[PDB]
Parts: sequence; C-alpha cells; structure tokens
Amino acid sequence: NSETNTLLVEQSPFLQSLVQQIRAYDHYGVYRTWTDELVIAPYVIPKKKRREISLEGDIDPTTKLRILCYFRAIAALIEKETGLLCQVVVDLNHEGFGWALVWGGKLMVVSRSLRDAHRFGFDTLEKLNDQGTKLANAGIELVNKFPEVARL
Amino acid sequence: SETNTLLVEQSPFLQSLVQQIRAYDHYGVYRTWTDELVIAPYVIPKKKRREISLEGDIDPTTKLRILCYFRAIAALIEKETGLLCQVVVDLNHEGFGWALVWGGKLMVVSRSLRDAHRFGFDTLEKLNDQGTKLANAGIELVNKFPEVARL
Repeated sequence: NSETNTLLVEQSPFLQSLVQQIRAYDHYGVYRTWTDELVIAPYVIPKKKRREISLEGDIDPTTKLRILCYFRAIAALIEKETGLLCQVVVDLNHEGFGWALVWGGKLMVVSRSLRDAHRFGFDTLEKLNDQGTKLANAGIELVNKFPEVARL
Repeated sequence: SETNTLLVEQSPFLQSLVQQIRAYDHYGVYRTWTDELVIAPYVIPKKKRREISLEGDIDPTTKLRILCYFRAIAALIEKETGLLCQVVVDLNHEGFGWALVWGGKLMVVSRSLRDAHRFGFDTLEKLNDQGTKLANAGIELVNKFPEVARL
C-alpha cells in the first residue's frame, strides 16, 4: 500500500494542489526538505484518534491553516479549470463551528458548514483525495452552470 | 439631536441594527439603555477614530459590532426579499479580512475589510446611509439573480 500511497499523492491533481498550498504557507520553510507524502500526512488521522481530539481550545492555528489550505487547494483547481478567480475564507468560532466559503465573481462555488473543526482530518489518503476532488468538481459544475453570476 | 433620535426610531436599517445589538446581549447588559445609546459605539468622529491604535490585536467587542452591522444589513434584505442571508465577518488580529453575506449560491455583499479596529462612522446619518445603501444593493441583486439566490 506504501507504493500506492506515494503514487496517489504524486498523481492526483487534488493532492498535488493541496501539497502546493501547504508549501506556499510555510513561514519557516519547515517542509522544504521533506516529501509530498510527509507534508500532507497530518490530514490523515485514524477515525479513533480523530474522535479523541479535544474541542476545548480555540482551534489550533496550524489545524486552522490545514483547513484553509484544503479549501485553497479546491479553489485553485476551480480557477485552473474554469478561469474564474476564486477567494477563500474559513470562519470558525471558539466551538470549532462555522463555514468554509469559496467564491468567484458573486457566485458561491463552495459553501460548506464546518463543525468540530479541531478534529479536521480524513481516515485515509483516498478519502481525502475523493472529498477534495468532489468539492472541486461540484464547484466547477456551478461555474459552468452560472456564468452570469461568475462574471459579476 | 432631534432628527437623530427620530432617525433611530424611524430607520429600518437602524431598527435592524438595534435588534441585532440586543440579540447579542445575552445577559441584558444593555436593557436600561436607549436605542440611541446602544447605537452610539458605531458613531465616532474622525479625529477620535483615527487615534484608535492599529498596533495590537483588534478588540473582540469591535469584531462583534462589525458582525452586528452586517447582520443588520442581511436582516433588511430579508425584510424586503424574504431571503435571509448568512453572514460571516472574518478578521485578522491585524483587522484585515472579509464581511460576507450570501443566500443560496449568491454572494450578496462582499466587502474587504482593512484596519478594522477603526470601524465606525462620522455621524448617525452616515452609518444609516451606508447600511441602507448596502442593503438596497443586496435587495437588487437578490431580485436580479433568483436562479442562484433561491437555491
């Protein structure tokens, strides 16, 4: 499975987009000497370990930056495939609750309710890749359906 | 002073604003205050406003006022269109970010915010005019684009 995980990370346009964003938001250059697989591994967290993360802080800013990078990765693929310039906001309260928003023109291309944000993560690389791909596809379908709104 | 007190009573925007301020006052900390007095924090003369320091983290109290302002705008849009948009105010420690109001898949208002520590308006009329203008632009947009607004 170890050969297959490396192939998924390096082949998937979604995972590649996500790796690009993580590296772009790296103040100290901490990821510079490590593989893509290592860079994205914090997104994959066993269900059981995930369920056990405390909701008591405000969200850790690193976890918050993971969720921003996930949505920016989705936004960058929408922009690549449609030409629509997209912006991203992740708004969370102290409870881990809020919204991930991606918009281009006056069109909402992702408008996702976030809950228990401290526990953000996915069982496997496959589930990460499939969920980010699906959201990007659906955003793309929206831009194709509503150019009259995308151009505003 | 008389036209001000009256405007607070009469203005659909100012009435919406007051309602929001008091909805976020879970412990009735403002129950003995007049409507006009609960609006006063939004009205800060420019000389004074330009001396609020930008050097530290924007005050959580100021963030809540910006949220209430945008929720007032959304409530006016709901009043005239039936559609109540969701509101987000996303700000930096540095006071930069976005005020977003959307309904269905329509971005009804989207304002980039800078130096938000200094949020506020020279006079009551200026607060009322701006809130009203943004709500009226939002109502027009909702009625122009129901194919996305009403999803």
